[PDB]
Amino acid sequence: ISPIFQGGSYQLNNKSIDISSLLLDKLSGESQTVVMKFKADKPNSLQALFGLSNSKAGFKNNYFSIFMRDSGEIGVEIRDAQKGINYLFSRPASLWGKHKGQAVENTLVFVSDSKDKTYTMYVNGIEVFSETVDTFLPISNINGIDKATLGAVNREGKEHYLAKGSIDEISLFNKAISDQEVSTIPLSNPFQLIFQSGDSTQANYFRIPTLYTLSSGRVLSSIDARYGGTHDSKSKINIATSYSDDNGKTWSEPIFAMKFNDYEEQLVYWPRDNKLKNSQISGSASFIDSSIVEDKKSGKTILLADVMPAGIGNNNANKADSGFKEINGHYYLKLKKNGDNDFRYTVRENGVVYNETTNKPTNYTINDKYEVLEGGKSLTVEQYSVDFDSGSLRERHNGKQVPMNVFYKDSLFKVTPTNYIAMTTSQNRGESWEQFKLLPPFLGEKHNGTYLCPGQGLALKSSNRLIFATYTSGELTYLISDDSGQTWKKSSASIPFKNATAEAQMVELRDGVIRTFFRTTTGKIAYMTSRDSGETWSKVSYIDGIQQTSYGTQVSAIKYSQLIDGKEAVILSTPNSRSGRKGGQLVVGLVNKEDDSIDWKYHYGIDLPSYGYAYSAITELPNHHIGVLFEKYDSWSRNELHLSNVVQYIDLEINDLT
Repeated sequence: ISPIFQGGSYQLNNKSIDISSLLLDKLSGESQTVVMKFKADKPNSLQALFGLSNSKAGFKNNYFSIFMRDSGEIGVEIRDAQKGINYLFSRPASLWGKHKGQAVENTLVFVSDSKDKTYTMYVNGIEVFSETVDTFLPISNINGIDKATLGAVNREGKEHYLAKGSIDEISLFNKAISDQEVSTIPLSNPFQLIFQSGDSTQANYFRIPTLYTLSSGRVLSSIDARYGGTHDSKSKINIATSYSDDNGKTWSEPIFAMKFNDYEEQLVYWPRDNKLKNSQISGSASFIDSSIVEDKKSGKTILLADVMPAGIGNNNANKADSGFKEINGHYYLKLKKNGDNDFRYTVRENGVVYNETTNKPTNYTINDKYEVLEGGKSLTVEQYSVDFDSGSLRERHNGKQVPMNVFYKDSLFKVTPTNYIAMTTSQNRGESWEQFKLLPPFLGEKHNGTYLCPGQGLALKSSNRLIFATYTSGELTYLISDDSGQTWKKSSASIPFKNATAEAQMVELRDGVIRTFFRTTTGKIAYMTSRDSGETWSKVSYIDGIQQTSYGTQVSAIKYSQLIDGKEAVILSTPNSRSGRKGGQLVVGLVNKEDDSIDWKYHYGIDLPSYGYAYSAITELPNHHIGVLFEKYDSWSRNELHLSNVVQYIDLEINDLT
């Protein structure tokens, strides 16, 4: 179909543009599509890009609009007072503002489909909403429409929602164009997607990105594939990975690094309304918060993540139990059998389930997948699926049998309901992953697992030492392995915070000198230093010059391989805002060789101060560019839950930052 209207290079400077003569008599039929390429790097708080309205006195509620907010939210209003219809559809965090010093051309496609009674919005090739209604209102059939407007809506002769921005191209069609046709519209995106809705994971949500450049030049990414909306555990969440062999230009179809199968892998549109948005999958085991490192000795890639048994998360995990029993200097996973009111069993060498009351072994064994065997035969459980067909969340058996796992709700033998850390390895740089193993407890029998710091582990340059940061109440607990992750020890470092979410990432400033940057509850990023390869740790200092909220946000950090201004450089990635998870920046610091102090000299704004930026991953690509994979939304805001395709990847050069 040809457009009935096409126009371009409109400048919106707080003054609307009338296109009524050009457009209104071209409108026909009850289905329409609007395609609009626009820039808005200095938006007003609330502004309309396009309006169709009845401008006459007494008809102020008869209009259609496409609007945005300076938070990056996009939406439409479709209103007719005589028909008794007032629709408002929107989604937060749907826009880009600037990239590399230049306003981004956003490509918006809005489809108004009378036959399917559905309104669908795409921005930058991402479907941000699709809503079906019982009573359809064609945007062309609003009673008394007499104005078509760019950069405002004319209501009763006055300009409402005045815009600052530009519309480089706008087209309208008297047809609801198909999803196929939409996908052929050229985009001008500053970002790409690695993980996305409808991919191999079948998770509709993604959180907690990581990146790591392997010695072969392959760039590996891990992520939480989150199924029950964006909620932290308790939920259903798997850990997925993808890699790039061309410096981040293209990425492999994702595979799982860690997965559970007690619940179906379902792509679900999680409700965003206030009544149901806290709906949470409550019977599923999950993984959460992954971290990756490469081992020089074995050549293996190592991935760690937290593990949550069925229905467990931070909120309800037993704080005073590691889930292990010490039996002469060795720790064994405890198990509770169906019917018991105590944990009367342990898992021993070769997976033999032992009875503790009698110190007898049983006829049960645990395989390498943590699955229950009886007499060597696989036991099974029935899988669950979730649905909202009743109008609220239901989790119901689905007729499919899967192997019985000790982390499952329905298992004959069940682990302690607390958090664990697991490890898996890959011998083919992310093409496949081994079955995970649990790490032992590090803080004793009666302390829950520490929490893994997401992102990267650290492989020291001059040895085979591997370090993963974790945190718990009152300290960072570094996990150290010198034998390819076969065995681990802890190195504890006190921090002046009780129950902080002290997410920490490390850089090696020089040989054996590690600086750890971490989240706090003070509004400043903190740091500490080791000069003995992680054995001992300095007191805590704070960075002034970067602001975080009271609750804080993960910070990612790398040591750049090249000198900047003749100095060694560290790059940090974090929101810079005392108010919310927004105003993303890369901050380049130069190391003072005399004392290892860091002068934070350059700040690069990843997008507008008001646009969302939360957890992030950064890596130096093999070509010395910087790859950034990040949550482009406010992941703390209870208004921005359950958004799809907000974890996004960009490529930057040092020259862009400085």
